[PDB]
Amino acid sequence: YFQSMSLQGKVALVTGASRGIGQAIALELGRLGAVVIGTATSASGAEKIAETLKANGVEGAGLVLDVSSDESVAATLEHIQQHLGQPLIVVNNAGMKDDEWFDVVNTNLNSLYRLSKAVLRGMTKARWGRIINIGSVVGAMGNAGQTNYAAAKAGLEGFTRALAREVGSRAITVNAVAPGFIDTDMTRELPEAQREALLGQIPLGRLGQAEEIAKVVGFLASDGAAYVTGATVPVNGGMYMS
Amino acid sequence: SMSLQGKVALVTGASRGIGQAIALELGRLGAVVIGTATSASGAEKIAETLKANGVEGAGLVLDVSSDESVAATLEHIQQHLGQPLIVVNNAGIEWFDVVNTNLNSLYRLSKAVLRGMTKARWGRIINIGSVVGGQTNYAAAKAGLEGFTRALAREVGSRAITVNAVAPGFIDTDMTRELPEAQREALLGQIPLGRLGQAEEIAKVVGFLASDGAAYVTGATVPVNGGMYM
Amino acid sequence: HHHHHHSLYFQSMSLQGKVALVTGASRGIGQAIALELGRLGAVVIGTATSASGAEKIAETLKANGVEGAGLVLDVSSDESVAATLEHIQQHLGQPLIVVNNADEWFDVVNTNLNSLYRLSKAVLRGMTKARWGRIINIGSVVGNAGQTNYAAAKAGLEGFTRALAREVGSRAITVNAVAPGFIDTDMTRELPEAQREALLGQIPLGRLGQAEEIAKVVGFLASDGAAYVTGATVPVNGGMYMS
Amino acid sequence: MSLQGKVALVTGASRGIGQAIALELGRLGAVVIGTATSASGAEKIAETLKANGVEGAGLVLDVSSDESVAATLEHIQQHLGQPLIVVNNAGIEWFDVVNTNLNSLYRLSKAVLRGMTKARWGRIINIGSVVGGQTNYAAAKAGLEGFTRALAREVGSRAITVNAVAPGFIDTDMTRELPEAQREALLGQIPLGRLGQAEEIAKVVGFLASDGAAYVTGATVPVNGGMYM
Ligand SMILES: Cn1c(NC(=O)Nc2ccccc2Cl)nc2ccccc21
Ligand SMILES: Cn1c(NC(=O)Nc2ccccc2Cl)nc2ccccc21
Repeated sequence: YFQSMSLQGKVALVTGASRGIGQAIALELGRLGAVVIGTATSASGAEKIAETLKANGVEGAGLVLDVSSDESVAATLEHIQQHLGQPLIVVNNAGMKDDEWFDVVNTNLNSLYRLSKAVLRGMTKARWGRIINIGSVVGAMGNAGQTNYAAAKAGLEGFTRALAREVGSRAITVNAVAPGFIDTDMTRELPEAQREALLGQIPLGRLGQAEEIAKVVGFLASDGAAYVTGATVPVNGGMYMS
Repeated sequence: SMSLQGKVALVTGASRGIGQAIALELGRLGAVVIGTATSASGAEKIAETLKANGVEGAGLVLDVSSDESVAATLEHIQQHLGQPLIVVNNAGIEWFDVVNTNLNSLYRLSKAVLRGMTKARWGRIINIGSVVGGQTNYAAAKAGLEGFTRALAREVGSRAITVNAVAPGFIDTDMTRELPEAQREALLGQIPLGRLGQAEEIAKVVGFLASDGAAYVTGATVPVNGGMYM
Repeated sequence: HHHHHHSLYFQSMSLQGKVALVTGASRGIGQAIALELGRLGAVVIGTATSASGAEKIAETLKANGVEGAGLVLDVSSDESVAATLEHIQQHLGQPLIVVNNADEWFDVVNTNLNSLYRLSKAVLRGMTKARWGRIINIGSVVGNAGQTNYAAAKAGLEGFTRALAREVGSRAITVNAVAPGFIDTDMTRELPEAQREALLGQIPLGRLGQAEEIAKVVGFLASDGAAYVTGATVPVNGGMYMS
Repeated sequence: MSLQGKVALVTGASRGIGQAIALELGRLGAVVIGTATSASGAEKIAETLKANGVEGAGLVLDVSSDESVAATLEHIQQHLGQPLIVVNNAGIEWFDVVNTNLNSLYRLSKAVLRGMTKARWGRIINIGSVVGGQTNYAAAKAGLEGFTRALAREVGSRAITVNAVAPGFIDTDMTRELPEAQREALLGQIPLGRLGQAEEIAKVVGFLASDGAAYVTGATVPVNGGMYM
């Protein structure tokens, strides 16, 4: 089963998989042959994920996972090990004024670290892995919205790069995807005058689709992206704010 | 489903190494591939490689430093095969003159192929950086490529043409295979993956960027360096 | 029992009447920064985590005719920060110039940024009241292990500095960082000649920086002339850039 | 410290940022040669320098021309001495602008390196374009940063530093006449909530020219009140 874009035989964990980008990522990795475990912080979210996966003929499961909790992480990983196997593809997607940036970024990076560490033992044993971190979508127009956005992206890029360096010798790659303005929950806070002003800052002149983030994640998870590590790939239709 | 069926790709510097690998990968994804070299023997060899791997296309002689060569070659392609909507600049070549010259070559060729991409309201331009194997030339060439790529992407985005770059680290190629062992070992010590990349691993990235799924990626430079950043 | 609080017109003196707080001021770069701000006319409070450090600071300041004090401060502690700042307010005034110079890859960076944030937030009330301030963050000096940690710490410092600058700018408080390369201290002088020469070959200037050369940059950033510089990280590395 | 005993060359010195840089280096004790592309500009520069008690001169220089550069440098060498502080502020779609400017920086920088090499000391400082669209601005900045960094690496062994200053929205002739809608929109994107003054660029240039900035090389210092594009 030696084929290039295919994830047949691999177990992927996708946190925050119940809507938007997380959902699109879960279906895309499913489409590529992975067994997909999607998580949410509630039972209704976990149920919704399972429904979505069956409806699209993807083998896997919805679980409840709280990335902020050492216990939740340990317990969830164990459950996955007993019933489905070791997740070797892990996609972290779980995660207004200009003074909110610090706690938000700080909290997220502690969660990335917590989860990443837990899954490394299995990736280390298999001498293979993919960790892919999804940045926050640009999430409020104006200046407070830019601050939080640039801050979260700076931290994600630096974190991703450092972790990639730590774990590379084990043939585990660690990358990030940095979305711009995507068509999702944030995008549907949307007066048309401010919308058009927004599309004028994006060279492609449109919002990205959640699928378009999911495609990038899918490539990074593949064997072909094995020499890509420590990278943050921007998926923002040419609109760069930092 | 990641497919380039019906598309004509132009890949400069396609007779060896990374250029070759890119030509085959785009061929593998269904594109009709036109690979170039600066000599006729190179152009012929490219044709032979494409057939040997069951890829439709052609080898042409192209000099990216020459306005005449560029114009003539593009016209040739338009008459016989169609408009190239995927273009991969891999041909390149004192730090100042090297970078300055390369970017003029990127600009020259990019400008020429934009008319056809503009007409089709679709395109992919992908610029391949120089491989590592001195540090000054490398960082300079990368800084220019990144900035160039980002600016061009902004200029042409309204037309649904994306422009991206791929920045290789230490890749296994004809130029690197016989570097002295001291320099090779020093470079492996700076690479977390602890190995050299293959030309195919660059080609896979280029292939994804040429696909429909990378339509919201533009102005990016994707480093492909096994975690070694310089 | 050890004590934790130890308290002709030069043309350089442009920070006249300003109180500067310099954490980690007992040796090296922190010391050099304390003297340089002293030389520019500021009243300087240098800190260390021990009483002997705090005493050494006071002795250095007096020996160079700089008014100020050595205090004991633990930037990791909310209590220490609150207490120290109160003490400074009662006895010397509001510090309007603040220079932060005080699995490992993650905890180091994470811890430091929480310390920066803790201290920065505490001093902002006084800067806000005065409608003027300078916060300057000193990165770690360079030193597989030592490049990863270095680039990580620098990426965090840059992003942190830039965000904080955006948050506080409306109040005419600037927030900048200085990112040292290979600086000449006790530890780099005592390297074997072969490794030292290999290091100097990676630095275009072909030498190690002096602590004073970091201090000069910090001094300019603290001045009125750097009032439109904010959110910047100034590299001071003799041309040697590690990403 | 000061620049007593040093000859500084400042291209584009007749108005705005270039003028402010000329006066600031003058104030710090340098002998200042300011250039412009016209004779009236050159005259104006001389008048400004005398009015502020700065020793020096106004010359006509075209940085795009090998002949103009060679001739001007020779003239400076005969009459005033070797310029060891050089500030490139003269500049000028996106591709040709940036390409042209960097060739100008390279042309001029190369010409002044012989004298800096002979003295074993030098300062080259490149001033970026003031914001005024975002594409041209980011492109020009990316090139300036990369150029500055490469040149710094080439010449560092000689104790010559090479740095750049990247202005954000500065108060100048070109920005005074901007409509008060675009103005207010720009102030809202600048944390300091104001435009920079030309003097504030000049102060940074002055520090970089000093002995205290001797370990700073290859840097681009942004002077944009916190507004980063
Ligand atoms: C809290 N925080 C952090 N936290 C953090 O742990 N960063 C970090 C840790 C390891 C490696 C790189 C980074 Cl950036 N980074 C920030 C960047 C910008 C603003 C806030 C940040
Ligand atoms: C010659 N050159 C150039 N030239 C140049 O035109 N760069 C450029 C062109 C178009 C858009 C952006 C850039 Cl940076 N950029 C350099 C960056 C580093 C070193 C040399 C460079």
